[PDB]
Parts: sequence; C-alpha cells; structure tokens
Amino acid sequence: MSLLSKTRELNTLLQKHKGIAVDFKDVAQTISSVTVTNVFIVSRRGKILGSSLNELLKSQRIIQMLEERHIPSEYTERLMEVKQTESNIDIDNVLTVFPPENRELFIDSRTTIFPILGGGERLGTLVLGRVHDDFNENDLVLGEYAATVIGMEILREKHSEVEKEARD
Amino acid sequence: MSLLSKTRELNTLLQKHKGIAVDFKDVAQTISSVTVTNVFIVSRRGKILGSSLNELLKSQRIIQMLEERHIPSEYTERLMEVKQTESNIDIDNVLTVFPPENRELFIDSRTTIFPILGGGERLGTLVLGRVHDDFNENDLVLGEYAATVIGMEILREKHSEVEKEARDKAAITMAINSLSYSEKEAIEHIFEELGEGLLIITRSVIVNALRKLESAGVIESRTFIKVKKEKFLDELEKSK
Ligand SMILES: Nc1nc2c(ncn2[C@@H]2O[C@H](COP(=O)(O)OP(=O)(O)OP(=O)(O)O)[C@@H](O)[C@H]2O)c(=O)[nH]1
Ligand SMILES: Nc1nc2c(ncn2[C@@H]2O[C@H](COP(=O)(O)OP(=O)(O)OP(=O)(O)O)[C@@H](O)[C@H]2O)c(=O)[nH]1
Ligand SMILES: CC[C@H](C)[C@H](N)C(=O)O
Ligand SMILES: CC[C@H](C)[C@H](N)C(=O)O
Repeated sequence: MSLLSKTRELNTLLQKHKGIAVDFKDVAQTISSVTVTNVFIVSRRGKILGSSLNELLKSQRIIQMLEERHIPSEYTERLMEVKQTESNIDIDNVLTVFPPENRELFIDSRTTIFPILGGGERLGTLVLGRVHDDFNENDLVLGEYAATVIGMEILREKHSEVEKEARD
Repeated sequence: MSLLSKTRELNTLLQKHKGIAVDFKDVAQTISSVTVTNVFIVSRRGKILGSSLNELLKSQRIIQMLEERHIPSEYTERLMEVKQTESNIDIDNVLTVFPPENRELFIDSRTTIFPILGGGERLGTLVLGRVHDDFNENDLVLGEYAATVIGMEILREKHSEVEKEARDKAAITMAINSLSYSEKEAIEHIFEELGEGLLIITRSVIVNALRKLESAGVIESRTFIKVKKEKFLDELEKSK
C-alpha cells in the first residue's frame, strides 16, 4: 500500500465526514489503520480525545486511563516537554507509550510523539506506538499530517468557545 | 529534498500562521516552493483565491486573468468536470493550465488538477503547472493534502459566515425587543440627524437607548457611536 494511498484515507475522512467537526475517534482509527499503531490523541492536559488501541487494551492500567479519560498527569507533563516530533522511542525511555512494567512484552516497542500545534499554540499531542517495527519517514509524514489537521480542528473549536466567552 | 521536509514546510505555515484563517495566497507560495510549480487556487466560479506564478507571468492573457482575479469561465467549467486527481496533462489537452497560444514555451509542460472537496461538496480547485518535468507520487501526496486543508478552510469560513448571520439577526432582535416605544423613537430621531455621524426629547432616554444598543453589540461607541450590524435600521422601523 503506497504512501499516497495511505494519506488518502485521512483525506477522505476529512473531505467526506458529516458535521462541521471531525471526530477524533475516527481520526485515531484511520491513523491506527495506515500505520499499524496503537494511537492516542490527547489534550494539553492529557484528556483522551480519541484513541484506537490493540495490544494496549490488554493492560488494566491502560483500561483505567480510558475510564478516567486521561493519561497520567506525569506522562502528560513529559509529552508537553516534547517540542517537535520525536520518534522510535524505546521501552526504557520515559516517553514510551507502553507500560514499563510489561517490559518483556514490549521490549522491541517503538513510540513516536507528534506535538499538535495550531494557531501557533500547543493544543495537544498525537502519540503512536508499535510493539515491534521502527517508524520511517513515510510514517512521519502521515503522523505530522494527522497532527496538523487535528490542530486546525482544535483551534477552530477553541475559538468558537473563546469568542463565546468573549460575549461575557 | 525529502517529502518529509516538503510537508513540514507546508505544515509550519498551517501550524504557526496568525489569525484564525489560513491565507490561501501564502498556501499557493508554499505549494509552489515545495513542488516547483505554477499554482492556482480557485473557487467554484473561478475566482483566484491565491496564485504563485513564474513562467506564466510572461503570457499576457495570464496577466489579464490576474487583474480580473478570475480564470476564464470556460476553463472554470472544464475544471468542474474533473472529479478525481488528473495528472501530467499536456499542452494540447484542454485541461492544461498553460496558454495554448504560447505552445512553444510550454510544449513539454505538465498540468495536474486537484479537486477541492469539503462536506461532500466541490469547493474549488487546486491547479499545478510545471514547464518541464512529470509529476510523481510525492507531488500528489503534497497536492491532495494541500487541497484537503484548503477545503477544510473554505468550509470553516462558510460556516463561520452562516454563524455570524444568525448571531447578528439574534443580536438585533434581542436589542429591539429591549427598547421601549420611546427609545425606538429616539433612536430613529438620532439617525435623522446623522444621515456615519457624531454625539452631542429628554436626555436620559436617548442615552438609555444607545446603551442598550452598545450592550447588544448593534452599535459601538468611542467621541462617536456606530452601527456594526448593517441591517438594524430596517428591522427597527418594522418593529413599530
Ligand atoms: N473536532 C474535534 N474537536 C474535539 C474533539 N474532542 C475534543 N475536541 C476539542 O478539543 C479541545 C480540547 O478538548 P477538551 O474537552 O477541552 O479537553 P481539555 O483537557 O479540557 O482541553 P485543554 O484546553 O487542552 O486542557 C476542545 O476545544 C474540544 O472542543 C473531537 O473529537 N473533534
Ligand atoms: N481561509 C481562507 N478562506 C478563503 C480565502 N479566500 C477565499 N476564501 C473563502 O473561500 C470561499 C470562496 O471564495 P469567494 O470569495 O466566495 O469567491 P466565490 O467565487 O464567490 O466563491 P463561491 O461561492 O464558491 O463561488 C469563501 O467562503 C471565502 O471566504 C483565504 O485566503 N483563506
Ligand atoms: C500512556 C502512558 C504510558 C503507559 C506511560 N509510559 C506510563 O507508564 O504511564
Ligand atoms: C488558466 C487558464 C488556462 C491558460 C487555459 N488552458 C486557457 O487557455 O484558458
């Protein structure tokens, strides 16, 4: 499956989805599909806006995050410190999206972190994880596309509410 | 230069620009830079929303289009028949972005057409033109992405305009109903002295009237007081 074909899944979702707002659950599932990754889309404060997970659902810690609708405040803080795309992060790096208490299971895991920016502001983080294979530049194109477009969507959303708080 | 580097140049514009709105004139420059193309971004009716031209600036017709801010209605109509990306279009093809009457300059040229879609609707067209070299998959990855975000941005402007429409109607109504009959009359009299026009029936009323309007956002005040809803005057008179 060519890179062109992969980028088209995201473009198709953006072009043809209903409503003015793209659903980040849909976006997470599309990225998950074309990069074969566990996917988190999180807010500035680590609220889970969308996810699409496979192996990670076998972790009760992960499951609890999903119930709480937040990643851990510590991981959130560490994601906010990542200022540009950081890729192929290993299981011993605190930036891993995999639970370090399952080190043997995820020994070859790779994590890539995409800061989400819009309107010149940090609006969230896109996090992708694989149990095995390294990310390559094509994966990065897809990730940064996705991150850019999520950023446009959050930016529009927040300016809808900020100008509705400006009414007051 | 890698595709990743090209996408980042575009993404930097999208992520870091100022204002809520992406300026399509900037997008055309950036698309042109990372694909080495002559670029048109056009609306459904062929208005040029952004262009980045080089070799095409030689042609007099092109200069004329730029000055009218429109591509020809004929070509506009031809673009609207392209429903999928069509690439590497040559000079003797009706879809070329190059002027056929300058065939000799553009004999090896290639045109790619990218429909701009949003919310299940055609919103415009991104057109790329190169003098020499064929378009490859990198160019299409960049071009279809660019077209997608332009579509999102057109969709956002349109929606924000139907929104401002509804906000203003609601704002005018909310104010009008807050006015007593006297205040309505005072406001009419105010504009029988102001045709834009300055400050300076008793006094407490006229002031009370204008304060209800400033608070509903129908007028703003400075030494001076204007309407920023160009529809308030009619709706006022009709409310008596
Ligand atoms: N288009 C789109 N926007 C979303 C979606 N989910 C959340 N948002 C927007 O994303 C932004 C962040 O989500 P919030 O619900 O405010 O969560 P938060 O942690 O309080 O966000 P922060 O302001 O970063 O702290 C808000 O503007 C939401 O409106 C989604 O699925 N699609
Ligand atoms: N974000 C953004 N939107 C733009 C820009 N230029 C034009 N638009 C929007 O693109 C849409 C089409 O442009 P128009 O100015 O309406 O030209 P038109 O020929 O009347 O467009 P149509 O109604 O589609 O036929 C409008 O909703 C504009 O607001 C731009 O530079 N940035
Ligand atoms: C989603 C957070 C991940 C699992 C992080 N490495 C942690 O251990 O908390
Ligand atoms: C931009 C329009 C172009 C030049 C088209 N091929 C024409 O000849 O009109």
